[PDB]
Amino acid sequence: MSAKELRCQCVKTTSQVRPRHITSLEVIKAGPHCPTAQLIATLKNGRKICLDLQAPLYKKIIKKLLES
Amino acid sequence: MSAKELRCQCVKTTSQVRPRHITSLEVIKAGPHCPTAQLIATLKNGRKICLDLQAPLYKKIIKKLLES
Amino acid sequence: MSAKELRCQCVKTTSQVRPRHITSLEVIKAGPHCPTAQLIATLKNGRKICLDLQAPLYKKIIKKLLES
Amino acid sequence: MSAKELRCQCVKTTSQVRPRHITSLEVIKAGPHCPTAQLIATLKNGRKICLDLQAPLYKKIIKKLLES
Repeated sequence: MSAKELRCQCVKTTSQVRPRHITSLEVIKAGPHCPTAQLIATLKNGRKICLDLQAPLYKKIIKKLLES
Repeated sequence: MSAKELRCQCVKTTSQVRPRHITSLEVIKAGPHCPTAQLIATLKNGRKICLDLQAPLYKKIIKKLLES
Repeated sequence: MSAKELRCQCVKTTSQVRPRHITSLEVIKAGPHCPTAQLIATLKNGRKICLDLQAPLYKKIIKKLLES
Repeated sequence: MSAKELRCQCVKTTSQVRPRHITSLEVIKAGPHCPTAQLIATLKNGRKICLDLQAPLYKKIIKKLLES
């Protein structure tokens, strides 16, 4: 009914990183081990941080991808 | 050829698939081998099709991920 | 020695899952946030667990991918 | 039991790239759209090429990931 916690280190949001030289990002919804919305990303230096979906921060990312 | 046809496997858009029962999707911008905007996706049956970014089709996907 | 617990959900090994109806699997080396060897995986039910690289468990996976 | 016109993101093998400063690589078996073994990869410059599974080329990659 209302699962909580399980296997998602991307809890809350890793917005500590800033959007700009991004390359690609994944977006998984709240699955089983992840009852919360989970979004991970990837930079130009093939590494992956993670952002949220209910914030204008990642909207600057997708918006930066629509620009082209 | 002035940014056109390089090594991208999903040209135009693979909208032949319908939204819902999805799991996660990739969002890559127009890189080098892919001068065009490229977006891939993933379904419940761990497979991957691909959609576009300038259309309301994938907007139904992200919107389906925000409703939660 | 290099870094200590930064961004790795696959600590030790998630071998609780058994190999068989797999689809694809990732394998990242020990980066910065992940000084430990880290590899994730994907099943038929588009989900992702994670295994190790110094064990015969994932070798049954790659071996199952070579048989074809 | 059916193999006709499908969509492999990488036919044959993109060995044109050399192994060395890699970051992570995908390993998907012969799915439906891809009845052939399909393996993709990722470099330090977050990009993705693709290699094979029945060759010692990618074995140098996994071997380089085990050395650690």
